[PDB]
Amino acid sequence: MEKENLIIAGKIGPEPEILANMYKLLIEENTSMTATVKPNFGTTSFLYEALKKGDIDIYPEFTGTVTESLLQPSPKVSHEPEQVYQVARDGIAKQDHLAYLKPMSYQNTYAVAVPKKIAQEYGLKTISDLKKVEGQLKAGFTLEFNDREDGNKGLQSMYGLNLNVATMQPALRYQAIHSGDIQITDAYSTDAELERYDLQVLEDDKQLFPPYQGAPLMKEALLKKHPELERVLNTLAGKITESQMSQLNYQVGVEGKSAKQVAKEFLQEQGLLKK
Ligand SMILES: C[N+](C)(C)[C@@H](Cc1c[nH]c(=S)[nH]1)C(=O)O
Repeated sequence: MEKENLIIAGKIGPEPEILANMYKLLIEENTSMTATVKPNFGTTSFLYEALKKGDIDIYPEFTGTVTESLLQPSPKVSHEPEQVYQVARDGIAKQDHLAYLKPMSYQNTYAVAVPKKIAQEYGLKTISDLKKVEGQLKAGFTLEFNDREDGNKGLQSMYGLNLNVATMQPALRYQAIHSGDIQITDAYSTDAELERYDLQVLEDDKQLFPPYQGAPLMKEALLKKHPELERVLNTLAGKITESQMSQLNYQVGVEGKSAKQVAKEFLQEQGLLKK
């Protein structure tokens, strides 16, 4: 009896796909449940609305994104990642009755990024330094980063930056910065393209960006129905360095390895999955 099947969705990129396959591998080995991974399912609002609607069951959400985008009104949080997790976990349970499991170790932040040659040429070390050259350089940003208070709106409001911005599809912005259509983009800190393309990350000197650590987000009612999901997925909690996650993103995203295979090999190596 009772092989219930779980929809596990990613945001856009190798990393949510890798994390979703990690959830699927853990759930299938350790529970009576199957999982289906939905790669590139959405951006943050679509995953969040789909999770509330029951059109998906689990996706990885990140701690500053719960506080900054999902919680309304957004709370004023410290820059300590542990405190930022507890605010995100308690807030989203209160607001929406989502259960937000314990975060992994690594942070994947938004990172205002330029070519290394561009930072050398224009004296750019911090995000404040872009105010020197905000009429000399063009940015390409993801639409959600433009849409987000901790994104380009934060670049305006906290930094006073009015960048010349083209909106980009997320899968195209790294190639645009690498080819030279743009000179600034909203990198993600564990993205393999940062090292691959010799991008240098501008320092967040006013600290616009909160901590972002990933964790499973699910409805409380699913976790009431399947309380073993908490023990099983919290295997990942406090685990996976930034350097480990970047290499997994390289394996899927750059070497074109399948995300289930990269996920399963990592968890086996890490002692978290069989064989
Ligand atoms: C991890 N992150 C860098 C903090 C972002 C990345 C992201 C936002 N939208 C999509 S798609 N990806 C997020 O998940 O909110």
